[PDB]
Amino acid sequence: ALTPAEVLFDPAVLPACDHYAGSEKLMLKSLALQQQLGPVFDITLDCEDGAQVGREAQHAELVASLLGSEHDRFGRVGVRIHDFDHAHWRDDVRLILRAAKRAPAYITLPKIRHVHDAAEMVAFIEATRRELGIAQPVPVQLLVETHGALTRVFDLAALPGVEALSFGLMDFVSAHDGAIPDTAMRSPGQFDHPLVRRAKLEISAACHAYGKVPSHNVSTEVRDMSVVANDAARARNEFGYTRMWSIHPAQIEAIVAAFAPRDEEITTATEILLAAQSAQWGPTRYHDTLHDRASYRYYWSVLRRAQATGRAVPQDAAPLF
Amino acid sequence: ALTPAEVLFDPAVLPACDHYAGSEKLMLKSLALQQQLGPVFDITLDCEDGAQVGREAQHAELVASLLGSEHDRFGRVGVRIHDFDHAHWRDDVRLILRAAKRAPAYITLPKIRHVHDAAEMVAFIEATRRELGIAQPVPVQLLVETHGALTRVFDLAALPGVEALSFGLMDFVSAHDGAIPDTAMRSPGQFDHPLVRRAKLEISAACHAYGKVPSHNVSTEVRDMSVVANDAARARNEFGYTRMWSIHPAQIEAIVAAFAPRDEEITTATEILLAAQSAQWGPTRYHDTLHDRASYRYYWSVLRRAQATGRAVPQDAAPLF
Amino acid sequence: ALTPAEVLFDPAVLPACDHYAGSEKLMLKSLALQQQLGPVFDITLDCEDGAQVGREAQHAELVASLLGSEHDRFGRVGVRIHDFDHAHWRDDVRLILRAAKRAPAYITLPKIRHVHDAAEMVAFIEATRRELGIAQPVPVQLLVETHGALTRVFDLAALPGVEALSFGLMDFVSAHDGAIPDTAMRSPGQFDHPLVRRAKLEISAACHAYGKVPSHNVSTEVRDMSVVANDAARARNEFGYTRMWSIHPAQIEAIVAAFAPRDEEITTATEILLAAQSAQWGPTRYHDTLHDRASYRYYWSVLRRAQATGRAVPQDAAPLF
Ligand SMILES: [Ca+2]
Ligand SMILES: [Ca+2]
Ligand SMILES: [Ca+2]
Ligand SMILES: [Ca+2]
Ligand SMILES: [Ca+2]
Ligand SMILES: [Ca+2]
Repeated sequence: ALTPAEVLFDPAVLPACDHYAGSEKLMLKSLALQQQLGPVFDITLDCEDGAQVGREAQHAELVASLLGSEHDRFGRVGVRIHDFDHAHWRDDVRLILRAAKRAPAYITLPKIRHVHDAAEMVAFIEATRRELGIAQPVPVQLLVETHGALTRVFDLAALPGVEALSFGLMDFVSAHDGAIPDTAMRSPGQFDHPLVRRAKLEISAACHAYGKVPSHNVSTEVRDMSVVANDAARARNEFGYTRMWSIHPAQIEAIVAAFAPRDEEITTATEILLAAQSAQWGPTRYHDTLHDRASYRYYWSVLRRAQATGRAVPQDAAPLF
Repeated sequence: ALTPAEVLFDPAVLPACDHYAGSEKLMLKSLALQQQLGPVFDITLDCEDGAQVGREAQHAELVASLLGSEHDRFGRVGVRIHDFDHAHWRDDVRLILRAAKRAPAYITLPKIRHVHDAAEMVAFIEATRRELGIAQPVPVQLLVETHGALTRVFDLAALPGVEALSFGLMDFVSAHDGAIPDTAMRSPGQFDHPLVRRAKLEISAACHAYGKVPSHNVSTEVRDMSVVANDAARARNEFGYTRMWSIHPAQIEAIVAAFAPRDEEITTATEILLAAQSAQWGPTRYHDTLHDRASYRYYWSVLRRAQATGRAVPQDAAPLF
Repeated sequence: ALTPAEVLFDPAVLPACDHYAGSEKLMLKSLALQQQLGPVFDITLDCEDGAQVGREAQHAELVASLLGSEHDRFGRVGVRIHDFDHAHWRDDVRLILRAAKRAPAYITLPKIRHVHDAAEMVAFIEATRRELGIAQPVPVQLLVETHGALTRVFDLAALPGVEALSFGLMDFVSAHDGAIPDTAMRSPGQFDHPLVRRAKLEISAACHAYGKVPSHNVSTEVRDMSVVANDAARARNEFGYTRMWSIHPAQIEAIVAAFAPRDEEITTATEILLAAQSAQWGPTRYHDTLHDRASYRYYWSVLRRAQATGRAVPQDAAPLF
């Protein structure tokens, strides 16, 4: 018989939590925690908004000293540098790429205003790593947190060296100069305020269109993890994000859990697909619902991801592989 | 006095139901039903997802044999062919246009990824019908059900030989590789899931912008017609669709009814417009509400459609024509 | 220590109410009311939909006679002229600019279909005022109330001589030829109908992206001011509009109040920023919530606007200036 892989029409993957640390104490504790939990979350060593101002050179060296060190056990430690209109952004790239025992897992670019700004920064990173004789290119992630970036967000998603786009909620709200209430930086405003909801969906649609990872902003709530876990669920199940920032180690497990695979999907996919197979991939009826190749795709996507990620697939599903 | 037609600033129309049949038995039963009900719905003879795979040539000939036959009583029978990246799509066009006693009412193109893909297919259809000496061009309808089509959906709406765009809900959800839950293929998820709601509104706005018909996806619910009728109402009254696909003959009357004209609108339009006329088309007050030429347009659109479609217009409305 | 102005990353302002009058009696009463209340609202002397048809030349002269007259006390009186596809639009510009003792505060262009249409009209206004030896250029405001304008609404926001975009709700609904129910011209439909909500957010995002004023459509409700006041609140707090049209003098105070500054914001901003300052503009904790430079921006925007507009700022905030 025919397999779904050969009859059905036609994805980006990074760890689901991006944990930010902007000071040495937090970096070291995060790194230690990553060793305990394993690489279920990335760590971003932050030079920008997560850090105080004034020690820019010293800070980039601190960051560089941790990359590929004894604390970086999995190679899942990236960085965020300064913005294009900042004096130290090239110095961040040079200091960090020169001194890091291993290159950062990715470089996060904040406050992109124009498409050319991002491309130029991506290009400088490539050039620098090329001359330092670094083996592979360094992935870049872009913040979409200005008017300019949101307007051209599809152009950003399309950029070659860019693996993900992240929403900058606070900067985006602040960018409206008070026209959007600060309640939009908290939940549920950050999901329900029409302009913020609109921006999040643009970023998400753009990422999916170009096979990039849509990364959700942090929850600034540092007490109620119940809120944080709910944010992560809405980002995932309503907004189509596949990753989310963390700003406190207690957020990490709530976020990772929210993005865990739903194993409940696997038996359903198996049943539907086996039946589809028997109907020669023509339309079928399942539980008062019509299915055809357009929905089969979904369930094959579900089975494919499950088997790939070494999740339990029913023996019945064998003739689909 | 002055008529609305001469003072007011400044539409596409197809049957409101597009009934799909992908097998001979269903095609023949649909055709028979169309003869009974008259052409209140179109029929699309389906070569793609509504049909099993493997008999592609035989299937296109079956389809071609029904077009303009004794069963095709009104010329309101179209087809859906294979996609641009499929081997048999040109063969579908040639086999069907060559053998059909009368050309299809339209040709539906599934899974458009790029604007050039669609244009090229539209162009091949024109060329083929031109060489076969077919008298008029064959209208094309495009599925918007990929990332590429949604991104450039306004460019699609603008294409010259394209009369309508249809939303492919299942393919669109599947296109997100699991990021959108399968609950978004069912109601109310298919209206309330932010990314699906977003896609539907883009397609709709694009169609209206370029005078094309926005055609809504089928309800996959084949038991509860109450659900199907509600879907059709939301597609119409919230999303601005003017047509909807049917996948089961029991859906057809629910869909056709949902898109029926609201005669309640006609007396209101008459009253408002006659009063506007007397105020020399300056602003008026009607029921605690201010009206001016911007709203008069709406009510003239309502009267114009009613009189055109031979619906009952009050004798009082005479000085508006 | 360091001030927010020197560490933080990175606005258009017009009166919050745009009161329309399309007849001499209403213009004169509006002008008198503006003298009483002071310039808390603009007045637009209307030649288009707010006026009856047929006296076009006489009407433009009436309008021109009031600009800069004894009734125009503050220079906050603009006009709306006819559309690009109208015969009298150039005549409106010439008659009005030639005869007005002082130039209009702005010129509102209705029913823009294409970007070039608007640019061309903006250019004619510049040319005319230049040859009449008028000292400064006349600001233009564009109506976004057609399909063509909404599609290219970001291109419109970007136009050099354009200070604001206004949503034309009734024309926009009417533009869909009945596909959008007339209930979308009333509240809550005008906020909740998905296509109208979508259009309003596009206009708003575009204006903010290019530093223009987003101006909300009028409430056509002329009895219940409670409705009007609620409309203004949703336009402001959900949709990000900073101005709203008025069509009845009783609407004016409800609209102006809805857009009044929230003084409650000032102490919060002060507290957060003073603390940020002490942490060397690194991240801080405030009330179970994490803050960093991305949110500080918001609160600095709040303080800056308060001090500028001569509102009461706490003595504690001194080291932030
Ligand atoms: Ca940010
Ligand atoms: Ca609590
Ligand atoms: Ca489909
Ligand atoms: Ca039931
Ligand atoms: Ca209007
Ligand atoms: Ca009342």
